[PDB]
Amino acid sequence: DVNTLTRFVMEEGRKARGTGELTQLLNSLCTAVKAISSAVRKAGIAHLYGIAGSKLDVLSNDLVMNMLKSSFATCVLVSEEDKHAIIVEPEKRGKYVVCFDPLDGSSNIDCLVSVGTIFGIYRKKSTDEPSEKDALQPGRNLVAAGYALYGSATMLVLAMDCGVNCFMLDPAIGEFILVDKDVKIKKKGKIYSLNEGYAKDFDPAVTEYIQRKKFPPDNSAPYGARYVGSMVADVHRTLVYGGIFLYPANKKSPNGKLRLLYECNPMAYVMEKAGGMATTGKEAVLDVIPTDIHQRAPVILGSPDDVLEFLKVYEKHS
Amino acid sequence: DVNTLTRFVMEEGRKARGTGELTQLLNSLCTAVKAISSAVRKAGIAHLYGIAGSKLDVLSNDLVMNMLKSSFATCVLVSEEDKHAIIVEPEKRGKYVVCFDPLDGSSNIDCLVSVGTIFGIYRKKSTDEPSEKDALQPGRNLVAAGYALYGSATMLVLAMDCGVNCFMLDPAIGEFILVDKDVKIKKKGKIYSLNEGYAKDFDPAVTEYIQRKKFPPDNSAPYGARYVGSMVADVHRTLVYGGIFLYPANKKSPNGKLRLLYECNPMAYVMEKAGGMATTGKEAVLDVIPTDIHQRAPVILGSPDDVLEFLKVYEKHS
Amino acid sequence: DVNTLTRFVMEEGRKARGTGELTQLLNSLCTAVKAISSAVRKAGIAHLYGIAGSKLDVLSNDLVMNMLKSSFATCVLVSEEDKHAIIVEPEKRGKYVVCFDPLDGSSNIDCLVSVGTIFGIYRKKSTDEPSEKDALQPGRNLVAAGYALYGSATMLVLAMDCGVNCFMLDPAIGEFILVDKDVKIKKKGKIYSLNEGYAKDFDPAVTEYIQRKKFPPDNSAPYGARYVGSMVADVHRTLVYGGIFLYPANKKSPNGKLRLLYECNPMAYVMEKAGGMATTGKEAVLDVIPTDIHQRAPVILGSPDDVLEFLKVYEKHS
Amino acid sequence: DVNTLTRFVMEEGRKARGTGELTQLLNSLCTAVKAISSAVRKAGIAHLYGIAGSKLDVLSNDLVMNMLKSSFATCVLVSEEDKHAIIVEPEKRGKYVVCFDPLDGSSNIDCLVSVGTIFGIYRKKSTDEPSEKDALQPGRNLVAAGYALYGSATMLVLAMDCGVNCFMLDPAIGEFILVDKDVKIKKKGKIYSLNEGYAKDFDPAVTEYIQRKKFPPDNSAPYGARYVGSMVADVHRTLVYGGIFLYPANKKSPNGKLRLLYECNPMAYVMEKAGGMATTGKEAVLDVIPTDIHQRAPVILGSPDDVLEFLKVYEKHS
Ligand SMILES: COc1cc(-c2ccc(OC)nc2)c2oc(NS(=O)(=O)c3cc(Cl)ccc3Cl)nc2c1
Ligand SMILES: COc1cc(-c2ccc(OC)nc2)c2oc(NS(=O)(=O)c3cc(Cl)ccc3Cl)nc2c1
Ligand SMILES: COc1cc(-c2ccc(OC)nc2)c2oc(NS(=O)(=O)c3cc(Cl)ccc3Cl)nc2c1
Ligand SMILES: COc1cc(-c2ccc(OC)nc2)c2oc(NS(=O)(=O)c3cc(Cl)ccc3Cl)nc2c1
Repeated sequence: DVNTLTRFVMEEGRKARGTGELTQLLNSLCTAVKAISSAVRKAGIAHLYGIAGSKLDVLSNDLVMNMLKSSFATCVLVSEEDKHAIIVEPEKRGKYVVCFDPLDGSSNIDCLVSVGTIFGIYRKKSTDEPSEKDALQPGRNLVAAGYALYGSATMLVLAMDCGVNCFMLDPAIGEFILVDKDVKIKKKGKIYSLNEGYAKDFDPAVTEYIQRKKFPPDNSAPYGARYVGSMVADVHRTLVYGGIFLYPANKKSPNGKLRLLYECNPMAYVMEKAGGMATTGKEAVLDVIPTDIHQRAPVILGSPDDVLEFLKVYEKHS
Repeated sequence: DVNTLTRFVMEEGRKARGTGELTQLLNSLCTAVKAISSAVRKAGIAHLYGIAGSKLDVLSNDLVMNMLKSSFATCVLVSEEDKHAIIVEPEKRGKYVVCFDPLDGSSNIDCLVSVGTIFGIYRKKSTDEPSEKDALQPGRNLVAAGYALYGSATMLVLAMDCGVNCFMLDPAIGEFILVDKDVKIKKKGKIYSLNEGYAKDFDPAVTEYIQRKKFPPDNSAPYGARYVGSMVADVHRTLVYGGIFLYPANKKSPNGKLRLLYECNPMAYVMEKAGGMATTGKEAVLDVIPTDIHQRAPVILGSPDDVLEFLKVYEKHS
Repeated sequence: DVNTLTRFVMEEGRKARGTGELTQLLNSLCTAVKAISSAVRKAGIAHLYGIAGSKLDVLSNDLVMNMLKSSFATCVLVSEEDKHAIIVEPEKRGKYVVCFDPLDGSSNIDCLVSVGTIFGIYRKKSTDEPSEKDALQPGRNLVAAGYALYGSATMLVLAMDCGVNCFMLDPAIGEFILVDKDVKIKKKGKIYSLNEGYAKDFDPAVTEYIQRKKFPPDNSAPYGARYVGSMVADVHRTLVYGGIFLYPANKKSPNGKLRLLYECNPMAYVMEKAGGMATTGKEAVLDVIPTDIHQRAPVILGSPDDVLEFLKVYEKHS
Repeated sequence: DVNTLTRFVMEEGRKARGTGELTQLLNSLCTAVKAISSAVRKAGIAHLYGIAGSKLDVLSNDLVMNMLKSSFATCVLVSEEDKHAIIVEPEKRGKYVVCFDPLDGSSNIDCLVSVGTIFGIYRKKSTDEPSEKDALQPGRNLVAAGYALYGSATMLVLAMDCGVNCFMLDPAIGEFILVDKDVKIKKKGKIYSLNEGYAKDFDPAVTEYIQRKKFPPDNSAPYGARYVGSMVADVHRTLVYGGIFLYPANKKSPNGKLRLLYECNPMAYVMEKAGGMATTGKEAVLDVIPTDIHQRAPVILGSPDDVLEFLKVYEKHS
């Protein structure tokens, strides 16, 4: 049969027999994502350019922020665009905390590079008056996670207890159509993605691991390399074709470059649910316990075999 | 004021007081790109997944192929998807030879990677019955050229005698708005783009040049690295952000992998018009004379300072 | 705050605490309407005219039909396009019966006149295997009714226990936006609607009533006249501006022309929910008991005052 | 083959070999209609309802007004929305005068009724400073005229010296696809269109005519009655299905309700270029010399045979 994000979600709801909040939460995220998408493809740019006579980062955040509060199922929201965690008014409070990057990669949206949105959904654990504390939970506590990629087409990838599901947006009818049910990442891929410009600053294990793909020790064929620069773009390619995505610590700080709460955990969750791995070299991303909401983390994720190899080598130099 | 692609071309047309063929030619190509873009963003994908009850490479090709023959401005079309050159029917012949790649990067559209259309437009030179011999001209003969980028937004870059112009597609009204008049490229960028997988097969000049970006001799900051794997994308970022794009010759062949007529020349011609550089290592891309319509050619292009720098290193190993 | 059909429907579900079926049903319904609208506005008409090189009544029905079956919330469906009731396969059965008119007004879609979709939702009462017998319920047993109007813009009017609501489709984000809460009709309007072509065949009661409009007895001001030809459009105009719509019996037969199950029952129901009136002249449309699923029925709906005037002039002739 | 509005016009302009102005005039107008159409189908209504967190007549006027000015082909512009005629700056002056109704039927856009843009293009005769005077020309002097219809689908009808042509707007690729070449209207139809709420004030000549439609003298079949209440729609129907449209003089004034400059003339011009007829009862609409740019005129247009019958009756009462 044919299936859509709303139908897929609704059903999962029924089976689950819950409160309905998550179904309502996820749905708002959905409307937001499309609204966002509408703007990213330059909806009515003509109007701004005087067709009638007379920032996208911020708008994206307002959409998401506003659609969630209206959901009535949120209490604490964190966004790569806000200094502190936004605390939802008493009248519209729910039981879920949402951590998200409204439009990741925006900085490079000038060259029409693929940009995306990332979201992670937790269930508030404590009974205290909401605060940012409710957002400092380990990726391992995620209820649902996913991202929307505004590429050649707009795709939304949702990961839940069941597994990962890929929906494509039919812009003609504003509907997310299921085009990939219960995904599973290749055991081993042949493409590695990482900014090799930071080479002079890599640790020796990352340096060796790279050498290992350029010049396979077992004289196998060398891996291919791709690096969009946009996390969602790169991570999604790694899910589809398999492979390995790296953004390890270096000179910036052994604390890594990507954010834990709304970039790392979310993807790790999706990766792990698809059957891959997502580590920091020292432990599992999802096992890492947040301290501050914009806290960074090193990330290595992709096909199981690849991540394990990296770790094999990481142990070597440890 | 506010201008569109059509209006833009129309005023240039009145200025030069020509026949109007090129104007029509460009318009057809324009509607062709709008068609392609609708397809790429998955317009009516729901009707393909049973909403009513019951390739993107060929679809795009048919679109360009049809559109152009309909304009009455062409006589010889050369496409990446077609083996031989299509010789237009005698009732729809014009005085223009068009070479193009309807959908580049098409081989990786699975991961929703950006894709683009590339096109070069020549003026049939001889008076002989139209044959593929008519597409065997050097890029320096180009009359107009450019590409379409189906990324986050849909942009069309048109390079002609006058300059390089960027037009954004307001999907809401299917119209191309000028957003960047007479574009020029930085003198020196800070990003290098090539596939570092083939490292085992890079020729030393390319190997050493890459070493210097990672470990700059003058201890300056190292360049950043990016590689989408789609020519339109990478080349467009190079134009917008400045920098250097590499696809040199090695083992595959002393000729590189990209094809001369519908990939290099157009891209090399846009660069040069934007005041940039495009070389094969031994000569300017626009100066190489074609032997066959599918002829391959090595390419290195981008900011002058960076292209010159590479050429300095290339010279060191010759 | 802002609200959409989906969010409005989900919170109604949460109030009522039910199985969730009717929610998926409306939702399934909502999707079909966006797709029908998409096609009605001629989505990709370019392609059928050869832009690439080489029915609406049917499609509308196919969509609705296929989306409803997929909801898992229906057991028997009735369409003005199918002669026998359709019994949903056992694997997709729900507890609801849906009688609808995919695209009413179609015949005249050649002139681009407005058109629409009418739908009525009944709950199954008996336990006998589903048959068209479960579709012969008086309009008075409707659980939910509604219609979509593909006019200058696309609107969806949903009527339920709680009353009437209007939603506008935002084509850019594929979302239905609530723009009129708990709609109530005027007590008295200034427009009468009917095809004055069948004048030579009007029964006296109707010929007198029309006189009363063109030459008001109390010498008040004459009512205006409007007849689109598309019921959905007429009735909607009536509901919004107030007045009286008439499609009474005559030579054709003391049954009128319109269908009771999927044309009159839904409008009449929406009307009585808006505080208006809808009679056949002998009784109330909703009180009429069906014998055949394609049974015709006389209709007069609109502002309470205007409708009562008819009934008074109707009694003067009985 | 396949053709677009822009291709059509460019081919007409190349044939004739004019100055090119008319060609830009047309495409500028085309662009406005696409924009209007977008706003009419409620492009981004979601935003104004707070999906982000925080007049259609006027806008339509600003789009046409600006696009025409920005064309460099006009000198005098008459609009229903402006009291005086707008005299184009001396820098953007062209040799054409354009009258138009930015969005006829807007007063009723509440019920979602069909609406449309009407336009007429006169060439400026004199060498005098452009003024309101230059728009005072007889329909007989039109150069191009047409109208956009925002019904169930958006179509633009263009009538010129060569004939009448209908273009269907394919909202997916943002282009107008020619779907009806050299249109011609039925010699006779079966639908009469007029507001019968004014029966009380009709003159006898018109009352008798309406009588012969309900009770045909040659006991033929009665004509159908259709009145949408929006000129563009009642006229487009007449043009597509044949029949006759009436808006004769009444109590309002022996001059009628419709405006001659931007409502009657255009319509009148299409009817005649399509075989039809347009009269004020006393003379061909296209032969009336205007005194004021907002001058009104009685109109009866449609199929020849139908209009002549009216004219036969009209004389019987003169
Ligand atoms: C189709 O509409 C419905 C009906 C029911 C529902 C729940 C209980 C019940 O009583 C037995 N009857 C209906 C729902 O419960 C829920 N619970 S929930 O928290 O939103 C949820 C959503 C998802 Cl993606 C996955 C798991 C869960 Cl846990 N959604 C529903 C949607
Ligand atoms: C309004 O659109 C017009 C009017 C005229 C045109 C040409 C001569 C003329 O004689 C007075 N009057 C008008 C055009 O000529 C041309 N010539 S052309 O070959 O297509 C052309 C297109 C471009 Cl991108 C740039 C230069 C030239 Cl060379 N396009 C026209 C478009
Ligand atoms: C998607 O959100 C939800 C949650 C619940 C639901 C029901 C019980 C419960 O236990 C606390 N928690 C949630 C629903 O029940 C229903 N019942 S229902 O039959 O579909 C329905 C839909 C509408 Cl338009 C109006 C009344 C009713 Cl009767 N829809 C739900 C949607
Ligand atoms: C799109 O390309 C072209 C080329 C030429 C054009 C004109 C003269 C010329 O000299 C040989 N070469 C080219 C045009 O002239 C015109 N003249 S015009 O006034 O705009 C016009 C437009 C239409 Cl709808 C119909 C008749 C006329 Cl009269 N449009 C052109 C468009």
